[PDB]
Amino acid sequence: GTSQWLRKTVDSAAVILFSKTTCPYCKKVKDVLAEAKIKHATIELDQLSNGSAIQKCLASFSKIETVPQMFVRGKFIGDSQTVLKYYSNDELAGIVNESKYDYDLIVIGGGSGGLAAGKEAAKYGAKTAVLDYVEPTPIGTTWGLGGTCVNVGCIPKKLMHQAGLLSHALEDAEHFGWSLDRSKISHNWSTMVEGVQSHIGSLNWGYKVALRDNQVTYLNAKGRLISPHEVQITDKNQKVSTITGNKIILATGERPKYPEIPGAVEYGITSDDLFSLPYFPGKTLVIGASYVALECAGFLASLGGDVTVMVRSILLRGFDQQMAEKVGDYMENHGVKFAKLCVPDEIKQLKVVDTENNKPGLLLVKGHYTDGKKFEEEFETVIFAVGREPQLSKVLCETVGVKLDKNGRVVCTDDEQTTVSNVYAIGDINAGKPQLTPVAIQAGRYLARRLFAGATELTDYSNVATTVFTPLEYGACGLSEEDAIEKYGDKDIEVYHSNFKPLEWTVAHREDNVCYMKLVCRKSDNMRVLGLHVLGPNAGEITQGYAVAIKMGATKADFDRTIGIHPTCSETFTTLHVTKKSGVSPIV
Amino acid sequence: GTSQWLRKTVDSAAVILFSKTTCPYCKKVKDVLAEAKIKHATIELDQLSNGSAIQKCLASFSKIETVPQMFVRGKFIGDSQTVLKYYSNDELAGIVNESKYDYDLIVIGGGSGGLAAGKEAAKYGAKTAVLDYVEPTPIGTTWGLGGTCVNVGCIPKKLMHQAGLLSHALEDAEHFGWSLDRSKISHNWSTMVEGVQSHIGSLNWGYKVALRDNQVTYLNAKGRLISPHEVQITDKNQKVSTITGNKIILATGERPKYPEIPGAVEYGITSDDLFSLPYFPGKTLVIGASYVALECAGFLASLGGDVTVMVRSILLRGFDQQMAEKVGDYMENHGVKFAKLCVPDEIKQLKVVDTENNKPGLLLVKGHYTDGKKFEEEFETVIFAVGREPQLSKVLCETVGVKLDKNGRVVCTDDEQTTVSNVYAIGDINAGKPQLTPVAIQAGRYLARRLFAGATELTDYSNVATTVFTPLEYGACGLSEEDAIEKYGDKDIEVYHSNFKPLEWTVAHREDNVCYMKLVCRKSDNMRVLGLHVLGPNAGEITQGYAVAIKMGATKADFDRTIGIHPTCSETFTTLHVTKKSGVSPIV
Ligand SMILES: Cc1cc2nc3c(=O)[nH]c(=O)nc-3n(C[C@H](O)[C@H](O)[C@H](O)COP(=O)(O)OP(=O)(O)OC[C@H]3O[C@@H](n4cnc5c(N)ncnc54)[C@H](O)[C@@H]3O)c2cc1C
Ligand SMILES: Cc1cc2nc3c(=O)[nH]c(=O)nc-3n(C[C@H](O)[C@H](O)[C@H](O)COP(=O)(O)OP(=O)(O)OC[C@H]3O[C@@H](n4cnc5c(N)ncnc54)[C@H](O)[C@@H]3O)c2cc1C
Ligand SMILES: C=C1C(=O)C=Cc2ccccc21
Ligand SMILES: C=C1C(=O)C=Cc2ccccc21
Repeated sequence: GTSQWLRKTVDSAAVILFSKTTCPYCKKVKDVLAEAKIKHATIELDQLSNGSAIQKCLASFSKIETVPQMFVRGKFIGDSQTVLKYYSNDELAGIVNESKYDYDLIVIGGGSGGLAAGKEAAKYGAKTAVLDYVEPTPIGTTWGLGGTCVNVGCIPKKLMHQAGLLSHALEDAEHFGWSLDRSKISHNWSTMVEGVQSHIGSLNWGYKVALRDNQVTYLNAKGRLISPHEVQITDKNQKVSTITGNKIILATGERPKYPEIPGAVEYGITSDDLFSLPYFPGKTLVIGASYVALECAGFLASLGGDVTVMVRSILLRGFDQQMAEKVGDYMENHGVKFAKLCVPDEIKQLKVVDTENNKPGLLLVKGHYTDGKKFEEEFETVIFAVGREPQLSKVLCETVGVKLDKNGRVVCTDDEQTTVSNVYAIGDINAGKPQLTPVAIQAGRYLARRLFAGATELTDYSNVATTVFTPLEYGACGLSEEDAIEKYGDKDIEVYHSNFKPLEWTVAHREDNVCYMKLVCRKSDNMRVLGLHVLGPNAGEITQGYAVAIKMGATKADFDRTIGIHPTCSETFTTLHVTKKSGVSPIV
Repeated sequence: GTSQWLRKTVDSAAVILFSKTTCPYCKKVKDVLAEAKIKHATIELDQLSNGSAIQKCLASFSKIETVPQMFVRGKFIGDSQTVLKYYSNDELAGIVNESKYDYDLIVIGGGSGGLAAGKEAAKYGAKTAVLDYVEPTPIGTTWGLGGTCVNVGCIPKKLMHQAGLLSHALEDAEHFGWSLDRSKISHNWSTMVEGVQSHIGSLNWGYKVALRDNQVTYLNAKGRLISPHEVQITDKNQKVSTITGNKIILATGERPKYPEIPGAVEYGITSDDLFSLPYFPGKTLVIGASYVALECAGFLASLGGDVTVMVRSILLRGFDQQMAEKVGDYMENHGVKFAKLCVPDEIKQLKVVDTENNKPGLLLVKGHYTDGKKFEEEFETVIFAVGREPQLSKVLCETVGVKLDKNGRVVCTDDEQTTVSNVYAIGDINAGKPQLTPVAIQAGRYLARRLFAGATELTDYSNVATTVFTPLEYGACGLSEEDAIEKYGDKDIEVYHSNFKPLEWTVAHREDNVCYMKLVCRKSDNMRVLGLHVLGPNAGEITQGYAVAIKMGATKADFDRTIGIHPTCSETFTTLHVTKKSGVSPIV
């Protein structure tokens, strides 16, 4: 048991020390490495149950049982003195620093997971290189380091959400007494895009800095794994070179799909273009139903745009459909038009995008409804959010044996290992895992600690909370109501729910009985909270805390004996009492 | 054991039925009471571990072991047939309805706890009366039903907070692209007060309705307990009468204190006056340091007022003082002036309040600093928030034996019982308990279930989360850092902390490294989270969820293995790693 673990650890760590807190010559060599600016992992045997056996099983590797014991890339490098003996004659640089390969770790893709993994690995001695490149969109849009979230995802998405929410803040401010000229307030897209792009620019550059500050080599180069330990890089000159690493982390993410219809690539855009668009989109058609589609339709409308969403079948497939319908219901009642049960057939261009005056072109979208009537309408902008797909054929010489699935994602063990044992996959390309930035970050950091500091903890992908940043936000943790009934049967499921009304909405004359929340519980398992769902303002702030309790096995009674904070939206979870089976109405 | 419990239950319940789910004639009599509009508690013996012994120990009271068994005010009223036998001849009204006293329950005081207790008791058959009266402030301010929170507390306080936050929303909106005329935006106090008063009016009346709809008798009358079961009421005619109840719940709350200096009662105001004030306060001096003082100084300043806070010694005594200083630091840097280590000696009137044009008067505040220099400054309004005190001498003929403490609050057992066994105390007047509306509500509801439906659960007063609604909010659950070190010693305490920055603040050019959060943990108890502290926007929404986990015994590792929601402020709790002992800086 313990020896399978120590075998992996010693082979994988680049620079690691085993030590004790209460023993001198442990303390003694740490300070010397410090002084020498040589980074390393450390395992305080005094602080593990296992430590007993390990310092003893350790002698299988060193012929030794003293602490300290220092290893480098799988090989014992000595005692108290043999290492001082290396600083001694100044030979502790080419010792800690030589490897079969150029790097302990090459990370391919510089997004949420890849930068997080790279950084944490460098923190324990790993010689690390991060590759990143951004294949432009069909119109030539590109961006800097940081990945989908930072550049064309949650970050700009949420800022434009915020700008949208300020619309309702400007409305609300009048009823709270502010002298406000709503007959003279407009929104300027270019000003907003420039502020958003300036904060993105500062994150692109904060990430370069951060890589430099942690002795990580950043390469603006496309990476192709040609063999388990070999990565071919092509740079901005199209110059081709080869580099070698012991561990490889694939973290290349996905890019938007287009539908295969005439004029879609040529005249439509995706989220990749939206957030740096020079010109206001104007009257916009969003094609799709993902949380991406509704988030974008949502703030465009709150920015005053004329917005339409084309929905092939249902909203937010994969999410609790009662909540999805409530989300959709709020947007329809606040400006968003929905062309329901409708697909596109062609996009025909009527006007070309004016680089001159930064104004959109004009498109004719032709489509058909399920009922056979034809869709034909003009839009200045058409945005596809019909899903996202990995681009790995462009990264994995399929000679190398990294097994992909149907959808092009990487088949992984529970510790992120691919079918090539030194190659791991994190983030959106890891088949079957939730596709979210914090997941990718915990995966990369936790994996980096297993590789290079002997950690054991795996990433827990279960009950990962989400929030959809539609005009009215929807946060969730755990199962939808339909999935809990599927798994356990209707009679084993109790659902407590309630409408509520933000105090902020009262003076502001917003809706009663629109915001809503519910706990899905297992009668047979002590009313274990299996899924939490909340529709209302600040739904992410609300939900996050409860994801800790749920991960701990919260039951209904745990919610009930917690005392609310007043006045908040979140406190309503601590007083829920109407059940669905009751028939009683959740209104307030 | 079980029999001590059933003895209390049968004596106390007004109308209660013992039953089984899977037995007919249980189901049989419920529907008949339903049809008869007679409310009652119900205890499904099939659903308790205890049920075994109880249906058997039940025969000590009825001479019976059948279900159903129905009692009224301590006395068995029969079987399947003896009750149908009472509906039968129409005598089931004066049976369920007669008592030694006019009421199963008189609640004295119609505030958060009292209305919640009254309502829940009526729901199980208790004949209930709620008394409420509002002694005017020294200037004659009064208000309707609902208590401190609804009328002159968290509700108006938080709405005026909101109006204050919209000030920064109007600022923020420009950087997010909105064409906004800040050289032409003012705030109108009277418009805001009127909106706030209109929502309060609708709550005053929603509460009257709710009492009427639950067959509760509401009396706008001052109540005085003259004997354990006798309450003297004086109405708006000063007509004096007497009423009797079996159980008495004292829920009369507190009223603001004034300092004993010339001109304070005559020319100053309290929070009781602030929220209905006809006129803008104008240049204002807030005397005090409570969360009340800072909340009010805070939104007045965000409303554009010239605001000064007079602080005798420290801010927010009783709260974590590192956080208190950060709260204070933010307000000082955003307009609030602090006259530190300063007390008032006299208020002299310079101008009388103009009922005519609704404009404040003018005051000269004379005071002295600790350093001996004299304070002397003009203010249009002066507000005292120097604490709050119960007024029970005006309610308890001290003949009756309800033991008060030093401060005038009621000494209670863990189940809210006073020293007179049928008389309970809830809310702010219950000595030693946190003084918060949701506490009072859970106390009253939970107590009502023990009295009248045989419930056993007590209210848990430990680890009750709070939020202070200063311009930058401060939420907390559990111990301050200083109290954890006092209780467990410095070397047993680890503190993880971090600065953070709302995404919303970036484009808006607000402060880096001002918002802040920390977990106070017990090294010796598995890094058990002993106190959580967060300074930032939406601090109540953030904190609430975590209070469930903490009540469940959350450790640091429970926080770490939870995955964040991105992008949120709250997610930063799931990635904390800098410790205080580390010396490393919490910045970002
Ligand atoms: C519009 C939108 C909104 C979103 N909002 C949220 C949200 O609010 N919250 C949330 O949690 N998640 C959100 N997501 C999801 C989130 O952005 C992703 O989960 C996250 O970016 C994925 O991280 P990753 O490490 O898997 O890859 P990415 O962050 O996509 O990074 C992969 C990187 O690798 C580069 N690359 C690709 N191929 C190569 C190659 N051969 N060589 C070198 N580099 C290469 C790519 O150009 C890119 O820089 C959003 C996504 C979208 C599209
Ligand atoms: C400015 C301010 C802001 C606050 N903000 C918050 C906040 O944000 N969150 C929070 O949780 N708490 C807050 N609090 C505290 C909260 O308002 C109280 O905890 C709560 O109102 C106390 O409830 P209670 O049932 O003890 O009494 P109260 O709500 O005070 O009600 C007592 C009632 O009894 C009446 N009464 C008194 N004597 C008699 C008598 N003899 N006969 C009949 N009726 C009588 C009183 O007039 C009053 O209506 C705030 C308090 C203040 C002052
Ligand atoms: C259920 C919906 C809804 O409520 C609002 C809009 C919508 C659009 C497309 C499909 C379904 C819906
Ligand atoms: C510690 C303080 C602070 O930071 C700001 C203001 C203040 C006022 C009175 C007492 C203390 C403080």
